[PDB]
Amino acid sequence: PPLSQETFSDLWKLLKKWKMRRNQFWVKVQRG
Repeated sequence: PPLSQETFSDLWKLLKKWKMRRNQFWVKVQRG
């Protein structure tokens, strides 16, 4: 749990571009 507002602002927006990887390419970030 963040500080409410602290993130979301850029957090929720972060997934508005990061998700691309945090929902695919990221998978590799684990590689076994």
